Amino acid sequence: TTQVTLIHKILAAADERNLPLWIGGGWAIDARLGRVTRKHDDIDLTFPGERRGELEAIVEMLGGRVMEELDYGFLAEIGDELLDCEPAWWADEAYEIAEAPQGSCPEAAEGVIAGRPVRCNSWEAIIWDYFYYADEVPPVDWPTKHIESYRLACTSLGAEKVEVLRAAFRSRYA
Ligand SMILES: NC[C@H]1O[C@H](O[C@H]2[C@H](O)[C@@H](O[C@H]3O[C@H](CO)[C@@H](O)[C@H](N)[C@H]3OP(=O)(O)OC[C@H]3O[C@@H](n4cnc5c(N)ncnc54)[C@H](O)[C@@H]3O)[C@H](N)C[C@@H]2N)[C@H](N)C[C@@H]1O
Ligand SMILES: [Mn+2]
Ligand SMILES: [Mn+2]
Repeated sequence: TTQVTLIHKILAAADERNLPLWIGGGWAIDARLGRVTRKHDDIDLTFPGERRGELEAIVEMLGGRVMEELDYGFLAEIGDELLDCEPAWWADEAYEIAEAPQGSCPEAAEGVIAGRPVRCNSWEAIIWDYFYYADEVPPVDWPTKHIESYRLACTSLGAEKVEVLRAAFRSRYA
């Protein structure tokens, strides 16, 4: 419950600032499912890129700190819990993660974590990051927890749609 408690505190502080934040990765899967499916190593977040200072402020207020600057964002820590944070940028009608499919950061809260509505990245954005993962790390070297979470996300979106998205990913990076 430590992680869930932390997620709730982070989102509460963000709500208070009218700061949208999207849960990502494994917690986004569990949020859209509305069920906790397994243990999650970190908490993945997407934030408005131009309001990064506000997220850092939340981290600090909760007793944490920025730990690392990453190629795609930053890592912060609160207690022993890691926050893996990626910016999204305003694109006329929504925030969008760089290089990701349109609709990556939906405005509506489309998931639930322990009764609490949460904004979360789209299924397409979630699966897109598995495609990257497959290029950066061969799948038969993936830890099994990611093999399984990928299959779950695919079953939720649907194999027909995943096939088309994967083809688009290949074409993009052809
Ligand atoms: N939007 C553009 C970026 O998209 C991707 O970047 C991911 C990043 O990999 C991802 O972080 C994962 O990868 C990092 C290494 O680069 C690790 O340090 C993070 N703990 C990891 O987060 P985490 O382990 O929580 O996994 C979150 C998701 O991401 C993928 N993933 C899972 N494990 C890996 C891995 N070792 N390398 C690459 N991708 C990985 C899976 O699809 C997973 O659902 C961020 N949480 C979101 C970000 N969108 C591309 N790899 C790089 C690209 O520039
Ligand atoms: Mn991981
Ligand atoms: Mn994660």
